[PDB]
Amino acid sequence: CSSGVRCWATRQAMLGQVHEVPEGWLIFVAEQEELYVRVQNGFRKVQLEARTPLPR
Amino acid sequence: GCSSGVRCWATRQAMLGQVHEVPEGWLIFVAEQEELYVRVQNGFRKVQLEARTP
Amino acid sequence: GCSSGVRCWATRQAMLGQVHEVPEGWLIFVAEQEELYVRVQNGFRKVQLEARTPLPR
Repeated sequence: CSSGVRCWATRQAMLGQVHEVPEGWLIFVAEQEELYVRVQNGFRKVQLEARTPLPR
Repeated sequence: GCSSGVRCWATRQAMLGQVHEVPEGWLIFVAEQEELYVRVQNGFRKVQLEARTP
Repeated sequence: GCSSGVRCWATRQAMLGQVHEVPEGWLIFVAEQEELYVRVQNGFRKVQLEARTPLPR
């Protein structure tokens, strides 16, 4: 398999295409600034610390 | 001028047979275990993931 | 409708010198302290990583 990172502005525009995304791809949604990984039969949210202006 | 990416393998043993050739800074996905790692110098950092969402 | 990716730097100082050219939604790896961030608008969200191990743990 192959992989990469796909991006969407809104949770809506994304969930309209999450079906299209192959397993092992990462998914970013700007609305909530969240990151997911596509797995078999679902998706798993990556745990992120809160936004900061500095790389902490 | 450094770009990496995400690489995926179906099983952990398939990944281990090829990971010597993965540079530091790449992400590694192992599908069978649904595990995601950052490849670092001679090692791995596991990414913390939440439970599967349908 | 966009695509991103993963960019890497050896040091945090070199990364910050370039981060204005990194769009929101890209991932940033820094070899200094082996950190991984999601680039967000004018900032960062640090990925939660477990401590490095020699074997995928």
